[PDB]
Amino acid sequence: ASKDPTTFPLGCSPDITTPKKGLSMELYSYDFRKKGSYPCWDAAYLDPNYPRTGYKSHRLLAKVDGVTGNINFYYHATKGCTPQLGHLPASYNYPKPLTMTNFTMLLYGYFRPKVTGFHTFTISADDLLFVNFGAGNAFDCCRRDSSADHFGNYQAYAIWGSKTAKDELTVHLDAGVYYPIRLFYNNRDNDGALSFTFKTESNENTVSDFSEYFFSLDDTEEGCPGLI
Ligand SMILES: OC[C@H]1O[C@@H](O[C@@H]2[C@@H](O)[C@@H](O)O[C@H](CO)[C@H]2O)[C@H](O)[C@@H](O)[C@H]1O
Ligand SMILES: [Ca+2]
Repeated sequence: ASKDPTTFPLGCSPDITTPKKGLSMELYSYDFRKKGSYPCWDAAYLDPNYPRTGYKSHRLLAKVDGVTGNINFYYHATKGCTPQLGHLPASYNYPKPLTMTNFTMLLYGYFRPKVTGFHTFTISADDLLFVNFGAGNAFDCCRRDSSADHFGNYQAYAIWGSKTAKDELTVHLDAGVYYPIRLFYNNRDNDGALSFTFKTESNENTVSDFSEYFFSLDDTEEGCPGLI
């Protein structure tokens, strides 16, 4: 598993144990700066090591399993520079309020395609969504705990305030293979939004519901490298 982003990512072949539905999620706090700061929001989220080590210094809010379905959301704040409560969609399996104006979220697991061929994932975010995809690039097959912090350059990323807060990733995938995926999200202030969808060459359907696509696999002693 090379770490570089590629159009032909490497996947994984789990053994006997049934993959579990959904991704894992970790939620962390992301404070504003002190009252009166200009701007009110902290730019820590754009430190190059924020998605790797920096987020870990912040308060851990939750770690949940089973995140699947439609993971898209749009949180409307009533004003900026203010921590405001909200809720993630039911898909996130987290039924507590959080400061939806200002938080960090990590999702990881595997993407299992239904078709063999080119997939184009489209992402957008307010404020930030960084995507790694493929063995090595995201993490190693059934060896996530050992490789989790060694993800490579992003396959796709979106940052609000850029020319477009939108990006795409086009990758050729094999049906029924399990591809490591890592989604890293932040809201710095005010509204928050995440959109993650895809299309394939097989038809003109847009997938927004990942119920049959996102899975979690236990790490194993020997890992589970792609056998196809
Ligand atoms: O529009 C979403 C965007 O809002 C940002 O807050 C903005 C701020 O950048 C500036 O334009 O002022 C307005 C109102 O005073 C405020 O909406 C926020 O920092 C971003 O993260 C986005 O949510
Ligand atoms: Ca925002």
